[PDB]
Amino acid sequence: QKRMLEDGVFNSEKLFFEIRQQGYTGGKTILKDYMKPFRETAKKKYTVRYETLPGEQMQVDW
DNA sequence: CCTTCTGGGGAATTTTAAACCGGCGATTTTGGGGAAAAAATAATCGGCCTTGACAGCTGCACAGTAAGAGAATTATGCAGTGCTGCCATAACCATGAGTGATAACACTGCGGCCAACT
Ligand SMILES: [Mg+2]
Repeated sequence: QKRMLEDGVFNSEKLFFEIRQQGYTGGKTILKDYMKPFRETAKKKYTVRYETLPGEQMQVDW
């Protein structure tokens, strides 16, 4: 967590290689699963559609 | 002309079939304890499938509001000086109490002297 939140490392291979020296012996799946929430949420592509009521909304832009 | 046979009906009795209720023998069910197996849940493992990024980099422009940095100005608090009055302290004498001092013995610290090694 310190690595992710202060060094900005999100490479599962790098973190796995680091902690393996510390003593970890398991696989990378648990690491990826634990680290997934910290990763940034990629923007969606689905786009909701809305139909405003008559004489109820207007939009402005430059 | 008469006698005997037979048939119907009411009353008494007997037997067998049916239904209920109780008693007796058997299985079931509930509870607790111990063992074994199944399944559920969580964690860990390997690997496949798919796609994002890496391609010079990001600083600036405008919009509005607010903050702040520097300089000038103003307000105020401290300080300085003079004169007068009041309170504190200090100076002396007396008496009591505490501590520094003095005597004596014992233990320890420091300086002078002797010897051993390089
Ligand atoms: Mg716009």
